[PDB]
Amino acid sequence: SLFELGKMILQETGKNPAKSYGAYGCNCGVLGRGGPKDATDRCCYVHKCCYKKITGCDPKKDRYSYSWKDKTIVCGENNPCLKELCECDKAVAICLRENLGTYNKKYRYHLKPFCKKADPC
Ligand SMILES: CCCCCCCCCCCCCC(=O)O
Repeated sequence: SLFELGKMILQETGKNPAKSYGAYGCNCGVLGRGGPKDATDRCCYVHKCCYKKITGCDPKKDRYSYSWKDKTIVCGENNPCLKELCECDKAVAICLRENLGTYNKKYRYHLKPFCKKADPC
């Protein structure tokens, strides 16, 4: 659900997920995707595509379990939708941490119809 995802982001990036990522670029994050604005914005774009190939569960609402072991998000699920969900959220979080150096506050509260239409996933 959002709690797990924001936690992962927080734990990986060290940033307040809602602040840094709640409204960042054309895809990070809360209302569809869009021509990524940069590395960070592209992370959320893949995250959404990752979301859409998900079936038995809702990624806003369904909670899953995960572990922090050796400073690594370890998914705790066998359930397929939750495992993939957990893995989509995990990878979004990694990807956001890896691209922090290009993170640009200029796109933090970007207005989202200032966004080009996204390519199908
Ligand atoms: C510290 C607990 C975190 C819960 C707050 C929710 C965080 C939401 C921001 C997640 C950023 C990517 C979201 C998305 O693109 O759907």
